[PDB]
Amino acid sequence: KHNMKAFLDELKAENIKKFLYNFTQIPHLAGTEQNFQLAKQIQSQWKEFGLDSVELAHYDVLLSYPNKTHPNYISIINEDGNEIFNTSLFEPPPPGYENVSDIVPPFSAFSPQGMPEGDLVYVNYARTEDFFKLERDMKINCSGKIVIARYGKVFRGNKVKNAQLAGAKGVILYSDPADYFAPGVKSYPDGWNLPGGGVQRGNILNLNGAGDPLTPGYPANEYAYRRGIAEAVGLPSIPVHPIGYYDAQKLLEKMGGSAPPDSSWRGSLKVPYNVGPGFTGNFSTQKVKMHIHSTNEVTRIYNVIGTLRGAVEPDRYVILGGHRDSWVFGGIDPQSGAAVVHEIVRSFGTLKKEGWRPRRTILFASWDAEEFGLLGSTEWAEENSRLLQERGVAYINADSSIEGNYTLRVDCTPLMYSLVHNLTKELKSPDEGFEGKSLYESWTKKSPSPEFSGMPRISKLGSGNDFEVFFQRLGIASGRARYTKNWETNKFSGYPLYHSVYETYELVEKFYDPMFKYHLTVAQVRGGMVFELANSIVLPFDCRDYAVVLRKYADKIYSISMKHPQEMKTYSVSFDSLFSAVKNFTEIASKFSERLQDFSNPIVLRMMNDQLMFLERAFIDPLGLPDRPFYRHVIYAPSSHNKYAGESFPGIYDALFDIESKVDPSKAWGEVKRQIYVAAFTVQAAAETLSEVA
Amino acid sequence: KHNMKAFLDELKAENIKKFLYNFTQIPHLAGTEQNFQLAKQIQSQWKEFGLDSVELAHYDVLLSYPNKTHPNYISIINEDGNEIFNTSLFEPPPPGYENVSDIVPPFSAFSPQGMPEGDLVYVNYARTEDFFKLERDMKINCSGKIVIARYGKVFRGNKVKNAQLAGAKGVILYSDPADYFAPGVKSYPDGWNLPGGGVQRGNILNLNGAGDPLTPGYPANEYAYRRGIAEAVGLPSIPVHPIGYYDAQKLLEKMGGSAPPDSSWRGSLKVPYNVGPGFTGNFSTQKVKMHIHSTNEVTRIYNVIGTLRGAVEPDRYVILGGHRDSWVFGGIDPQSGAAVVHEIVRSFGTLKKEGWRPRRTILFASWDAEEFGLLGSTEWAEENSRLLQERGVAYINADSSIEGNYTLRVDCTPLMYSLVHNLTKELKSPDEGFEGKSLYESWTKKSPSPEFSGMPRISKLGSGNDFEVFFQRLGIASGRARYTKNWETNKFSGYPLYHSVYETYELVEKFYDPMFKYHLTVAQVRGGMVFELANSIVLPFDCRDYAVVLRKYADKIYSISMKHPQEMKTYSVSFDSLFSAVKNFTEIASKFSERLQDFSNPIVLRMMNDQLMFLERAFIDPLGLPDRPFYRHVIYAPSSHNKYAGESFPGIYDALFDIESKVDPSKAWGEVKRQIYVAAFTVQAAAETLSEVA
Ligand SMILES: *[C@@H]1O[C@H](CO)[C@@H](O[C@@H]2O[C@H](CO)[C@@H](O[C@@H]3O[C@H](CO)[C@@H](O)[C@H](O[C@H]4O[C@H](CO)[C@@H](O)[C@H](O)[C@@H]4O)[C@@H]3O)[C@H](O)[C@H]2NC(C)=O)[C@H](O)[C@H]1NC(C)=O
Ligand SMILES: *[C@@H]1O[C@H](CO)[C@@H](O[C@@H]2O[C@H](CO)[C@@H](O[C@@H]3O[C@H](CO)[C@@H](O)[C@H](O[C@H]4O[C@H](CO)[C@@H](O)[C@H](O)[C@@H]4O)[C@@H]3O)[C@H](O)[C@H]2NC(C)=O)[C@H](O)[C@H]1NC(C)=O
Ligand SMILES: *[C@@H]1O[C@H](CO)[C@@H](O[C@@H]2O[C@H](CO)[C@@H](O[C@@H]3O[C@H](CO)[C@@H](O)[C@H](O)[C@@H]3O)[C@H](O)[C@H]2NC(C)=O)[C@H](O)[C@H]1NC(C)=O
Ligand SMILES: *[C@@H]1O[C@H](CO)[C@@H](O[C@@H]2O[C@H](CO)[C@@H](O[C@@H]3O[C@H](CO)[C@@H](O)[C@H](O)[C@@H]3O)[C@H](O)[C@H]2NC(C)=O)[C@H](O)[C@H]1NC(C)=O
Ligand SMILES: N[C@@H](CCC(=O)N[C@@H](COP(=O)(O)N[C@@H](CCC(=O)O)C(=O)O)C(=O)O)C(=O)O
Ligand SMILES: N[C@@H](CCC(=O)N[C@@H](COP(=O)(O)N[C@@H](CCC(=O)O)C(=O)O)C(=O)O)C(=O)O
Ligand SMILES: *[C@@H]1O[C@H](CO)[C@@H](O[C@@H]2O[C@H](CO)[C@@H](O)[C@H](O)[C@H]2NC(C)=O)[C@H](O)[C@H]1NC(C)=O
Ligand SMILES: *[C@@H]1O[C@H](CO)[C@@H](O[C@@H]2O[C@H](CO)[C@@H](O)[C@H](O)[C@H]2NC(C)=O)[C@H](O)[C@H]1NC(C)=O
Ligand SMILES: *[C@@H]1O[C@H](CO)[C@@H](O[C@@H]2O[C@H](CO)[C@@H](O)[C@H](O)[C@H]2NC(C)=O)[C@H](O)[C@H]1NC(C)=O
Ligand SMILES: *[C@@H]1O[C@H](CO)[C@@H](O[C@@H]2O[C@H](CO)[C@@H](O)[C@H](O)[C@H]2NC(C)=O)[C@H](O)[C@H]1NC(C)=O
Ligand SMILES: *[C@@H]1O[C@H](CO)[C@@H](O[C@@H]2O[C@H](CO)[C@@H](O)[C@H](O)[C@H]2NC(C)=O)[C@H](O)[C@H]1NC(C)=O
Ligand SMILES: *[C@@H]1O[C@H](CO)[C@@H](O[C@@H]2O[C@H](CO)[C@@H](O)[C@H](O)[C@H]2NC(C)=O)[C@H](O)[C@H]1NC(C)=O
Ligand SMILES: *[C@@H]1O[C@H](CO)[C@@H](O)[C@H](O)[C@H]1NC(C)=O
Ligand SMILES: *[C@@H]1O[C@H](CO)[C@@H](O)[C@H](O)[C@H]1NC(C)=O
Ligand SMILES: *[C@@H]1O[C@H](CO)[C@@H](O)[C@H](O)[C@H]1NC(C)=O
Ligand SMILES: *[C@@H]1O[C@H](CO)[C@@H](O)[C@H](O)[C@H]1NC(C)=O
Ligand SMILES: [Ca+2]
Ligand SMILES: [Ca+2]
Ligand SMILES: [Cl-]
Ligand SMILES: [Cl-]
Ligand SMILES: [Zn+2]
Ligand SMILES: [Zn+2]
Ligand SMILES: [Zn+2]
Ligand SMILES: [Zn+2]
Repeated sequence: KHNMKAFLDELKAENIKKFLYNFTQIPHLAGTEQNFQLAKQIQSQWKEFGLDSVELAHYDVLLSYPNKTHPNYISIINEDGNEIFNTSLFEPPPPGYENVSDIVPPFSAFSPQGMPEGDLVYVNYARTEDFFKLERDMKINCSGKIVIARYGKVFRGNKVKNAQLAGAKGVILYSDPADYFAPGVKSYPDGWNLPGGGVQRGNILNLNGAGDPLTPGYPANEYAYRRGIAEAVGLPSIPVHPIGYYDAQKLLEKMGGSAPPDSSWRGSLKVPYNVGPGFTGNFSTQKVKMHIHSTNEVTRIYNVIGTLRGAVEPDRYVILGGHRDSWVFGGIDPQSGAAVVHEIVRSFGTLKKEGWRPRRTILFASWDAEEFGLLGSTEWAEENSRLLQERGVAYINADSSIEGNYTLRVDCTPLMYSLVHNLTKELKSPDEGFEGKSLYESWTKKSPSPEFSGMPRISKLGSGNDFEVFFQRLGIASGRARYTKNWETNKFSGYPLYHSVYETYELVEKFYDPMFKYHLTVAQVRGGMVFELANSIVLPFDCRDYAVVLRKYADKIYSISMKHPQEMKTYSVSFDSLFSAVKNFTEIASKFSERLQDFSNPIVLRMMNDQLMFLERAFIDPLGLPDRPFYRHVIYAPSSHNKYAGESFPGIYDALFDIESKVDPSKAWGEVKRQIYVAAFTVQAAAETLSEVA
Repeated sequence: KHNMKAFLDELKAENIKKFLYNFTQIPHLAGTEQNFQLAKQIQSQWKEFGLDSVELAHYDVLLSYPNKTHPNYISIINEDGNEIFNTSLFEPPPPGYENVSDIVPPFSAFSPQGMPEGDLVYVNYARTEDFFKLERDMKINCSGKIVIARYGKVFRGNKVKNAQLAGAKGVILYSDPADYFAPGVKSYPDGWNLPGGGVQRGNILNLNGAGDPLTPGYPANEYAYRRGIAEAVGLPSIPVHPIGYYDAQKLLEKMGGSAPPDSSWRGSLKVPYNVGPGFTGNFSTQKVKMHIHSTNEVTRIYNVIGTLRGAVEPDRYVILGGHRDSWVFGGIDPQSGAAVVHEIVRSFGTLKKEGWRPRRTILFASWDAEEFGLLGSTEWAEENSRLLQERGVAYINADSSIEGNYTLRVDCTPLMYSLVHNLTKELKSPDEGFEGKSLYESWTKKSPSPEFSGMPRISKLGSGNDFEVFFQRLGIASGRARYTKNWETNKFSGYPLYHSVYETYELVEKFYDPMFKYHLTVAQVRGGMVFELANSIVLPFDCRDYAVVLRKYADKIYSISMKHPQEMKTYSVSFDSLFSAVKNFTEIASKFSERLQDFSNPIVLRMMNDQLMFLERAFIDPLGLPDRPFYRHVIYAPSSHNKYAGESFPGIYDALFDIESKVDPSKAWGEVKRQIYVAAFTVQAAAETLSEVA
């Protein structure tokens, strides 16, 4: 039989291992020859594996690279202008890789050039609330200062935006052992902790879903018109550079000015964590000087696009996509995910060679330039938006398969909750002490839902990965799954080696998943989800699960507004319409579910599958969210304070955020009411797509 | 048999006559009780006629009305401030209607209030080129002047925009007998010409597709958040009032300053048509004073929405819509169209009662507040945009069935050219001297295509009617047809009584269509088009017709750019990508047509019908056109200079328009190139929706 069980049994841990090894022997930085060579390899193998068609789709996008002959670094400089301390020019390479070429040195992609000098201010995680605390409570002014911030908690792009708006003239990012060094584990190569010389690479853009900075709206093809750099989307206006904790220590140890406001501001280094500005007493005339010479350059990138044509509905697309470009070796990010995709394609291809085809078309994608701002997936979606809008059933992401070895983590649209619960009940738990138990059981035990007993936690989608254009811009039901750490122990990284040279095949094989069983489990979840989305006669979406969460999010946003009862009275701010729309959605969804259970008629079916498919689509507002035209989903957007986190009813949330500080409360509360209207309308309009069609 | 012939034979001229009489005995001004009563009547009759469901959909939108107790008028005022001449407070009512209540006096809907005084400047038709001629060639400055303009040539809203941007402080619109009085025909009631006391009502908004001024983007429902008036879309900033030619004569006869620049500026009144500013010699101290006291008020409007559920594809909608509100009696505009819709519904209903149903769902609409800016159709489409976007096959408009008695006029998407040619070959010509000949023959003889021998003229869609939201905003294939005048004789109105109290049932019955045969022919064309769109197994769209016109429009825009060869060389402006995209569209469309001819498989069919349906949709850009976010179709938009006319490749056209006057040619030519890119991309993307889907 050709069924999901045949698909799943064909997946092998040993294949995933072989592929991960294959993909991580040299760096595959976006826009480099080696990543083009890997693209061509993946293309050839996917064809070998049996896909109907496998093409490269290329774009010429803005990327950023250090200058090979004019290295970036930071100094402490004395009154005479002698540089008395310099940060490192590279991470000491790991054992056996000390002769590997083309390791990009740590840098912040898209930093402008500059050599600003000044006094340091320490800003904790550089979150919105850290700057509130500095400026409002401590009366510390960041204007004209170089800010130093620890990585963690939020997307580093948001940190840089926040520092810019505080008037900083430069930003230094560092990894604090409080956040990147787990107690009682050794530094790489002897354990999975970040060494003092390790540094986290990463882009610092604020694209808000735009894709390539030069071509928002349109693919960056051969004849594209490009914005000038001064009009580019999302570029930071001040120099930024990342360093490890050995170097950070040397920068922080001399810090003077105000004490940290409380212990949530202290990391684990042996320094006071003084906020500054500037150094204590004897060193008060010393400054910090940055030297950034990176350049932005339009560079060719290559996605691999594989197609397995559907037997019955070839014009319905289920997409499995994840990126292939890495900062250095990408042992976890992304190749632990890409090796899984490779095995999934191989398995589907084995069935295809035996005469099977899925009901709907499956598209497989190896995205490029994800690390520079989701550029590959976003340009390809801009190119193909009309096909995706009208034909796209679902998008399943496939970045890092592991960030820990503790339990499953899934983030997806509510439309896939039921699919995920059912599939995980049919898979074996890989966990020690759950042998012979289902993945659902182990997951639910380790990561219980906060709302319901006997259910597992499933989170909303945030962003900072390649599902962003499919979900937040285009409104295609999207999901992701991976193995993760125990977030109950502490909220620190389950992979501190993230974006460092130490993130290697050996890291994975020695410390995370020596038997590749977590990778195999993740291949079964991602692969199984794609199998069911592509093969189930009725799309495996339960619209009733959206109704339950919509009520949750409405209760939540209402409770935020209710902190301001006087203003709600004064400006007649009512959530009645939103609750009414949510009630209607619940009633209509329930009736639709009954018809879906109760109808041999392929037009009714397809009509009903179209209503299922276009339901996520109905939450798209073509006017987008305020000043974020590429975030169009009215229920979910990336948090304006942290691109990685999702926010529910983002339009209302942002209108309410910090509202007591607005200088014109009438105007601010007007805008709250406007967003309530937009949300109520969109929920009601989505509900009505599920009514009888005539 | 239940076939198109049974549908068509059931339509009766005598029924259309009875319905027109019924709909035109009292005024049906938008937002008034009488128009609500007519809505309820139409709703009841449509149910009687056999529709499955007939509902009112209501909205609360900004409308505008004169003040009943503080009438609008214009004066000539002397040095002492004595008003020595006053324009009329009402049109003398026609025979037998001298006791009819609630005739709205002539006014310009949405004029602000004011009583500006000043010197007159005569600006011809107040077109873009008329203001160029005044300001650039004649050196006449309109700033602080009251402008007087003759109606004709362009939408009156554009005139007012142009006058505002010239710095006018008020606008007087008048009907010149050159444009509204055909030689050798008598004035109403003795012929169809405009009498000296007749006045053209009409809104003067510049909505650019927004719909209700207060709620752009969202339907104006019960909980809608409204903009404040100062942020409303499209309202004029200076007072405007319309007058007849008796009054115009009194205002123009004293005009001094410069002679008219040439004879294209002279109308037919016995006056010099001096441009001004101000009066000659003896009257140089006299001024013109406007008194406008109209008020804008949020008012309830009602669309009637009738549904005839499809037997096989109930989730595919073919819409027949036209408005019901009129300025006064609406003898032509809109009731000559609405009586036709009524008979069409009656006919479809007769078949339904005998057991027939169309394959796809047919929606019938009686739109309200069309005359105040397409408000009814636009709010309903904003409410239902997700259903329309994913399910809308075609929209057929049904305003005025006649504007002349000479030949057919059709404006539609190229996707319907073939349908229109085939249908009109199967209909009988109503024309004297073509008895026993087809409508195609008489039409093609009287209105030959400029490009092809033996084909009739079919024009592109402009705007200024209810298809605008369906076509230019949402991208649903749209068309319209009516009987028209001989545009070869002269380009003057074929109905000069437009929007005047004289536009009555008797006007139609006595002077246009005493046998109602032109109305019947138009019912057969509109009804037949709806029948075929709703019943043909394969959607009756020929994508190859789009390829032919795209090449025409590309040649055209290229020839406009080529007037500037030096700049094209300097800025490297190439149309290569646009022609390449048009070539690709032609090749792909041709291959698609072959498959469409060459495939018992309902999924292939429906897949192919979806490709046909979504083809018009593929020309939508979700970012819209520059500063016109509700005009999203990249091939067609209403002309920025004349809402009634369509413009092809509007984005490129507007970037090129008057480019030699731009102060920064580098920037202007950059923007031309950007629009070329957007157009090439969109054409290629549309083409790719017709490729094999996997
Ligand atoms: C959830 O679904 C329900 C349908 O079950 C839907 O209920 C609808 O609510 C609207 C808005 O409140 C109702 O609108 C009314 O319609 C009648 C005509 O049917 C009008 O006469 C009403 O207007 C009068 O009263 C107003 C309110 O006091 C006055 O402001 C106004 O000036 C008039 O005096 C009013 O417009 C509508 O009839 C129901 N539809 C039903 C019951 O079928 C509800 O809107 C949905 N929720 C959302 C958010 O869409
Ligand atoms: C109409 O359809 C045709 C398909 O029949 C389509 O042709 C495509 O044109 C593009 C853009 O010109 C071609 O792009 C090339 O692709 C190759 C790889 O296949 C690249 O090596 C090329 O880049 C090199 O050369 C460039 C041009 O001189 C340099 O600028 C560049 O730096 C590189 O050196 C180039 O990107 C594409 O291969 C064809 N596809 C085919 C033939 O299948 C055409 O684009 C369509 N028209 C529109 C408007 O879309
Ligand atoms: C996840 O698994 C659950 C449990 O199997 C699925 O729900 C079950 O779905 C079936 C098939 O539609 C339902 O059966 C129906 O029962 C009614 C009679 O009560 C009948 O009208 C139908 O003909 C049909 O037999 C079953 O009730 C339902 N069980 C529940 C809700 O407890 C669920 O659909 C799966 N989720 C997916 C596939 O996304
Ligand atoms: C308008 O009318 C014309 C003329 O009838 C329609 O074109 C005709 O459409 C038919 C049906 O598809 C074509 O027949 C096909 O012929 C080929 C063999 O050459 C064969 O492969 C098919 O099985 C089928 O019999 C016919 O060729 C075609 N005639 C033309 C183009 O001259 C046209 O489709 C109508 N337009 C509409 C309905 O929008
Ligand atoms: N362990 C790390 C975080 C690891 C993580 O959560 N990564 C994100 C982001 O993955 P990514 O690195 O592939 N995405 C890029 C680019 C994101 C963007 O530009 O939107 C990034 O975040 O730099 C994810 O897995 O989705 C830490 O604690 O700092
Ligand atoms: N005979 C007239 C023109 C008659 C005409 O072309 N009317 C247009 C506009 O029809 P309408 O009057 O129903 N549309 C309204 C509202 C249009 C708008 O607000 O976009 C208007 O033009 O005032 C059409 O039939 O589409 C004349 O020469 O001035
Ligand atoms: C990763 O695996 C691929 C596929 O087996 C290897 O590429 C092949 O290398 C052999 C021997 O050099 C060639 O003959 C083949 O033509 C290659 N095939 C393809 C499809 O490219 C590649 O060498 C492996 N890389 C590493 C680092 O082990
Ligand atoms: C990277 O830095 C190098 C080396 O400092 C730059 O090369 C210099 O550029 C100037 C003119 O711009 C020349 O006069 C120098 O002689 C060059 N120096 C050397 C050592 O080659 C180079 O411009 C930078 N590269 C990029 C891409 O910006
Ligand atoms: C940090 O790096 C800088 C730059 O390489 C060093 O300063 C340079 O030292 C050389 C050799 O002594 C001088 O000729 C250059 O003029 C200096 N450059 C600058 C920009 O000052 C500095 O010595 C290093 N400091 C430490 C402690 O290693
Ligand atoms: C237009 O026609 C309608 C429909 O026949 C007339 O309305 C009807 O009037 C009769 C007699 O007054 C009533 O008993 C019916 O209840 C009405 N029917 C409906 C559906 O409204 C209307 O009177 C006619 N109007 C004019 C001006 O002739
Ligand atoms: C229309 O005009 C009337 C009549 O001139 C306005 O009514 C007057 O309003 C003022 C205060 O605004 C009163 O003190 C006067 O006594 C009213 N005069 C009369 C004769 O009633 C009225 O405001 C206007 N209507 C609208 C809707 O604007
Ligand atoms: C034009 O209309 C105005 C306004 O009605 C007339 O001027 C008014 O005349 C009355 C009665 O004589 C005066 O008491 C008012 O004060 C005047 N109003 C204004 C605004 O001036 C005027 O007589 C009319 N002119 C003609 C030629 O009919
Ligand atoms: C911060 O610093 C600069 C002085 O260099 C000043 O212009 C700016 O307004 C200051 N802001 C506050 C809030 O003190
Ligand atoms: C793997 O699992 C063990 C057992 O809980 C744990 O102690 C170890 O830290 C895990 N490895 C990683 C990288 O999390
Ligand atoms: C037109 O008139 C006013 C003078 O009242 C002036 O301010 C404006 O700039 C003038 N424009 C031109 C082009 O002369
Ligand atoms: C009706 O047709 C006749 C014959 O051409 C023409 O003379 C007359 O002007 C037409 N009526 C109208 C209103 O156009
Ligand atoms: Ca782009
Ligand atoms: Ca609206
Ligand atoms: Cl992922
Ligand atoms: Cl029409
Ligand atoms: Zn990464
Ligand atoms: Zn990644
Ligand atoms: Zn009209
Ligand atoms: Zn009309």
